[PDB]
Amino acid sequence: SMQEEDTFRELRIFLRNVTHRLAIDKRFRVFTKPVDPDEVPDYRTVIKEPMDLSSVISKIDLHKYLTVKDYLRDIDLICSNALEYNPDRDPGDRLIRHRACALRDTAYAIIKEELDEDFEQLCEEIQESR
Ligand SMILES: CC[C@]1(C(=O)NCc2ccccc2)CCN(C)CCN1
Repeated sequence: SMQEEDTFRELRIFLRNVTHRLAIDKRFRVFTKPVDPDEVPDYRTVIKEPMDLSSVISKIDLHKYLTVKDYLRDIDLICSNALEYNPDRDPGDRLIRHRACALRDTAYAIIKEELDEDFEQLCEEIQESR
């Protein structure tokens, strides 16, 4: 229905605003663009499904996310990719792990304060109906 398309358009407006608030933070600059295979040729041999905040914006605009749950699985993949690629005790690895955990905690905290639980339940019911 038109009302169902209006529900998904509101979900996209909400997700683009959360994603842009993450992408302007200093702590998260390293997560804003894909890894340049020239600067890091090893990356795509270790990390099988790369993800970044620019790609998240592209996926919102392509109508890939019908629920906040499917958006948060891509925020989780940004975080887990950083933890797996940078696992050592050295300070550069520890700094990107701390930033990756802060990106995931920040996204979940914005969604906990600003997403109505009944709005997400409606999206999940339209998705399960299709
Ligand atoms: C220099 C580019 C910049 C940016 O806005 N890119 C757009 C963007 C928007 C949403 C998701 C990923 C990327 C400047 C803003 N910030 C300070 C730092 C991030 N990088």
